[PDB]
Order: sequence, then C-alpha cells, then structure tokens
Amino acid sequence: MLYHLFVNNQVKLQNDFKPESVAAIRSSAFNSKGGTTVFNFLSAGENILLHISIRPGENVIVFNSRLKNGAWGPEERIPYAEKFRPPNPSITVIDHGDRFQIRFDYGTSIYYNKRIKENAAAIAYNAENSLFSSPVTVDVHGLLPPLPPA
Amino acid sequence: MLYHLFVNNQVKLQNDFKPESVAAIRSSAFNSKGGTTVFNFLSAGENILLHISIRPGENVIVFNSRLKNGAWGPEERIPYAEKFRPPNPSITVIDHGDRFQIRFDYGTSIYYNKRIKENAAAIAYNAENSLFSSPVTVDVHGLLPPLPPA
Amino acid sequence: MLYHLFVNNQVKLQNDFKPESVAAIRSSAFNSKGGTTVFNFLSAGENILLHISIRPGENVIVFNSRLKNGAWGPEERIPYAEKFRPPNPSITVIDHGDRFQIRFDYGTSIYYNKRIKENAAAIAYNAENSLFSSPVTVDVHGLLPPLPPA
Amino acid sequence: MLYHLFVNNQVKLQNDFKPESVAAIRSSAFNSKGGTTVFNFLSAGENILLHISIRPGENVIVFNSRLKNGAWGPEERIPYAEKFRPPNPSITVIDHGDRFQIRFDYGTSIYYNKRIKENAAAIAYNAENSLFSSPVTVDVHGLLPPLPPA
Ligand SMILES: CC(=O)N[C@@H]1[C@@H](O[C@@H]2O[C@H](CO)[C@H](O)[C@H](O)[C@H]2O)[C@@H](O)[C@H](CO)O[C@H]1O
Ligand SMILES: CC(=O)N[C@@H]1[C@@H](O[C@@H]2O[C@H](CO)[C@H](O)[C@H](O)[C@H]2O)[C@@H](O)[C@H](CO)O[C@H]1O
Ligand SMILES: CC(=O)N[C@@H]1[C@@H](O[C@@H]2O[C@H](CO)[C@H](O)[C@H](O)[C@H]2O)[C@@H](O)[C@H](CO)O[C@H]1O
Ligand SMILES: CC(=O)N[C@@H]1[C@@H](O[C@@H]2O[C@H](CO)[C@H](O)[C@H](O)[C@H]2O)[C@@H](O)[C@H](CO)O[C@H]1O
Repeated sequence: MLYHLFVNNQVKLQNDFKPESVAAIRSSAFNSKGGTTVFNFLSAGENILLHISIRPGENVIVFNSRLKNGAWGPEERIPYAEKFRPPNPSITVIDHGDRFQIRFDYGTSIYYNKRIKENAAAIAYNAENSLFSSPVTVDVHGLLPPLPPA
Repeated sequence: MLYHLFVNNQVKLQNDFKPESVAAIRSSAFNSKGGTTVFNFLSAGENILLHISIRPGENVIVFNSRLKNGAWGPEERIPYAEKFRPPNPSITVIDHGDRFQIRFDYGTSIYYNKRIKENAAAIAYNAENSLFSSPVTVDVHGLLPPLPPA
Repeated sequence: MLYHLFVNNQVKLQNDFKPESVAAIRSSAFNSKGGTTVFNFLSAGENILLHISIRPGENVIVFNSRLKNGAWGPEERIPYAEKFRPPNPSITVIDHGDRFQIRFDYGTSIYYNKRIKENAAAIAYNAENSLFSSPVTVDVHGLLPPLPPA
Repeated sequence: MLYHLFVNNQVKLQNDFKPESVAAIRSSAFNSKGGTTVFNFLSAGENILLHISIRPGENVIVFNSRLKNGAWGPEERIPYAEKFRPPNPSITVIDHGDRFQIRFDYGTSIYYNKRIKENAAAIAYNAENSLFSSPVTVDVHGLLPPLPPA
C-alpha cells in the first residue's frame, strides 16, 4: 500500500502496522538546512508507539515512546552523521513482534524494543523545517515481499 | 531517482529520460470519477515527446506527440476500461530507443514509435479533476532494476 | 516461475513465453576463458524462435532463428566484449509482441524482430564449455513485475 | 551475490554472513516424497551456527547448533505444515545480530537466537533425497535491498 505522507499531517493505515509489517519511507529531496524532523507510529488511541526525532543541528537521532498525553520515557539515541543518503534518503521500519527494526541508508539497523502494546493505525510526520520532502513516499507491506537480486 | 510530481505541475529530471530509462508512476488513491488525466514527457525545448491522455469519459487512452510549435500527430488509441488497479493504480513508461512502451496495471503494454528524436528533460502531470493523487510517486531509472522473484 | 536450466539441457515452461513475458537469466559465475554459449527459445513444434549464440572467441553475439528442420536465417550480431558483468552475468529476454528485447549487463540492449509466429514452450542452453554456470537461474514472469526503488 | 548450492555440498561465501546479511534461498521444484532436507550455515571453523532440518515425515522443522567436533544441543522445533509454497518454495534467513530471522513462504517469521558467536563463511545443503531442487538458488545480501512497491 502506497501513501503520500505530508509534513505536519498524517496518513491512516488501511491496515494495522503489526508483526511482519514493513514500512518503507522515502524522500525525494533532503534539505541540508533543515532541522528536527519527526515520524510517529500511532496507535488507534493516538499513543506514540514509535517516535523518531531526527535532529541534524545536534548530530543525534532520538527514539522514544509515550502515551498521547503522557511524558517521554528514556531516550534511545544514536549519531545522526552518515545515516542518510542524499538526494533520496529513506527510513525503513519493520515490526518484529517484540521490537522494531529501523534502517536508514547507511550503518547497521537500530533495534527498538516495543514499550507500548498496540499496533500502529497511522503514521505522522512533523517538521517546521523538514529535512525531507513533503510529502514523502510511503509503502507499507503486510509481510516482507520477495526480494530482488540487488 | 525519486520525484514527487504534483498535478498541473512538473519535475525536472536529474538526467535525461533516454534509451533504457524507466519511469514508474504510482498513485496513492485512484478516484473512480475523475476526468481527463494527462502525463507529458517533455524535451528540453518543451517538445511533447510522449503525451498520455487518459480519458475515462471517452473510455479511451490516447497517445501522441507534438513539437511545442507544431501540431499533434495521429492518435494511438486503446480502451480505458480495466486498465488501472485501485486504490494504487500505476503507469510504467520505458524508452526502447525507437519507441516508448507504456504499461498500466492490467492488459497488454502499449508501444508508441517516437516521432521526435530527443530525450525527455521533464515530466508533466495535468488534470482539472484527476483520476490519481497529487502528487504521484515517480521513480526514474537509468535502466531496468534488479527484478524480484515475484 | 523459477527454473534451473542446466548446460546442454532445456526446461519446459509451465506457461508459454509470449508477449509481456520476462525471462531473467542469471549465472553464479563468469568463466571468462569459456567458449561459445547458446540459449534457445523453442516453440511446441520445436522451432527455434530465438537463438542467442555468445562467442567469446569470435568476439560477437549472434541472434538468429530457424525451423525444426531448417537451415539458419541471416544473422544479426553485436560485439561481445564486456557485455557481461562478473561474478554474476545476466541475460534478460522480454517479449514485446513483434520483437524480443535482449538485455545483457552492459551497453544499450538489443532488439530482435520476430521471424516465427509462435510462443516458446521451452528454453534451451548449450555449450561445450559454458561462459556461465550450470545451471543458470531463470525467473520467468507473465509480465514485468513491480520495480523496486532501485 | 548469487550462488547455486548443490545438495550434499556447500558454497563458500565471498563475504562473511554477518549482522544485516540476508540469504534468499529458492528451489525450482518441490519433491513431495523427499526425505529430511538440511541447510547449514557454517563458521570458518566449520561449526554449525545455524542448522535447519526439514522433516516432512515427522511434520517438523528442527533448528539447532553444534560445534564441528560436537553433539547436538536442545532442539527448537516448529510444525512442518503451512510453510512452503510449491513449486518454488523458499527460505529467507536474516542476521539480526543477536538472532536469525527465518521466513518460509507461509506464516509468521521464526526467530532462532544465536548460540555460537561466529559469522558464517559457508552454507551447506544436505539430504539423501531432497525435498528441494539441486542446486537451489541462493541470493546473499550484505544488507536488505530496495523493496518493490509490491
Ligand atoms: C534539549 C531540549 O531542548 N529538549 C529535550 C527534550 O526533547 C524532546 O524529546 C522528545 C522525545 O524524547 C521529542 O523528540 C520532543 O520533540 C523533544 O523536544 C527531551 O529530551 C527532554 C524532556 O522531554 O528535555 C530535553 O532533554
Ligand atoms: C474534441 C476536442 O476538443 N479536441 C479533439 C482532439 O483532442 C486533443 O487531442 C490531443 C492529442 O491528440 C490532446 O490530448 C489535446 O489535449 C486534446 O484537446 C483530438 O482528440 C481529436 C482528433 O482529431 O480532434 C478533436 O476533436
Ligand atoms: C564460425 C563457424 O564455425 N560457423 C559460422 C556460422 O555459425 C553458425 O551460426 C548459426 C546461427 O547463425 C548457429 O549459431 C550455429 O551453431 C553456428 O555454427 C555462422 O555464424 C557464420 C555465418 O556468418 O558462418 C560460419 O563462419
Ligand atoms: C537419528 C536420526 O537418524 N534421525 C533423527 C535425528 O537426526 C539428527 O538430528 C540432529 C539434531 O538437530 C541434526 O538434525 C542431525 O543432522 C540429524 O541427523 C534427531 O533429529 C532425532 C532426535 O533429536 O532422532 C531422529 O529422529
């Protein structure tokens, strides 16, 4: 399923993002002078199951969760440098049941253990000066599709 | 290369659309009651090398070409019905040197013998009431990519 | 559909190779010091609809056709040097209805007009000492499948 | 990287199968009467990091590990039913660092937690009379490849 996720807006998944689900987010730009950019996987109740805060002007990428209302739990950060590849950077999220696997364009996958027991019913994209394009292309799979040779 | 082509707008290709190039256009919604929807592969001088006029109201899809300052050539026509797959219909275009191959979701491909000897420097998307989404995802390749087993 | 076409053998297709069909042949090796290597697409009556004779020594790649009991027709050739990429060289045959497109690893593809009005029922492979592996992997599609972003 | 893995034989990997690596194993046939079929991921020391024994008879698929000069540890087994899709059944193995993800054609992924802290340098295939074709097509990736929209 293909969705066009607009900045500071969101898309409702026609199907729950759950174990086996694969979400491939791709950007057609990558704005160097851009700042903090966020992607959130939302439960039906709109709790932030997976929060991805890309902070260029701070060389860090923060991963967290929190009830829509609640405060933020412990952060799980990793360096920002050498993660994305211009001009078409991307972010791939996979639901492995007990944790999320997140991959950028370079480096090893980041594994984020689930903290909130709910499937994602939507994906939000927030940014005041996004590092990416608006919208960003988003393909969501129910399962891992047959892979090409390269 | 990923581009986001908005309705009644266009996109400048990083490299020219030439022999071997593949363009994969994908929509995110498919509006069953949308009107005439067009896609134009434009040369540097704005010549319409390939014109794809999807006309649901006339149940036909028209292919043609014309120099910016010239007139349309004869029309290439094929039935519209049962060509697109909702909710994410697609259109693939491939430059085979002497002619373009156009594939939708179902049916046989369409071949349209080039009439202007030029490469494409951009692709336009036009519609007052479009069948597809704005924008449409467009992946441009320099050659056929590794094919998946499925 | 995946097949393992062994050298000096052939594989019977579960469905006819016809317009829109895609045969992606891949080798696990490139025995550069090899010799003449051939791939043939045969119809039910056993006519050779498409003959591809790769000759490293002569430094050319011959394309031809011939009926079951007939002599070869005129040849259509191209230089062989560097048309294949090690360690996994590939050949991709696509039926465009009136002609086949033959894709190697390098250089613009080659088109061959159909001489025999039949669909192929088997793909053959012959060689005294192949330039490729035995077998070669062959994925046959009824139509071009969705293309990955790259 | 493509390899043709023959039954009762193995293929020496170009690069180490390590975290991020993906191995797509595909067969051209499905021998319904076939007996126990095994695939082993081996360390340079020839220790069996991942052992996968498919037993149609006992309706089970066994996963284990052992040292070259060793006996089998406790078995992790799952039902054989609803895993393979003939005539081209597959098996995808992915190294997630602490564990291997294992996918067949049907059902949810299987996770086998690593027992031997070594990267695999080879992949073996053995059986008396295989359930799968000989050889099987194996595409090994250093990291997940770009995904087709569908
Ligand atoms: C340093 C700063 O100015 N603010 C930090 C906060 O950052 C927020 O982090 C959450 C996720 O943890 C989210 O990304 C939000 O958009 C950020 O502003 C946070 O780390 C804490 C309090 O939440 O304070 C500062 O560390
Ligand atoms: C009916 C009408 O107003 N115009 C018809 C022509 O339509 C144009 O067709 C070109 C491509 O050939 C292009 O799509 C343009 O936007 C259309 O207005 C044409 O279809 C026919 C053929 O002679 O003539 C006009 O009736
Ligand atoms: C060089 C040689 O020994 N024979 C040449 C011919 O080769 C045959 O070509 C047919 C297809 O055209 C087929 O490949 C057969 O197996 C080949 O032996 C032919 O290529 C040329 C004609 O230019 O004549 C011979 O030199
Ligand atoms: C003993 C025998 O001939 N077959 C079965 C055993 O097979 C071995 O099991 C190990 C354990 O993983 C490994 O698969 C080895 O390659 C096999 O030969 C064994 O699976 C079971 C008891 O665990 O007994 C026999 O059914």
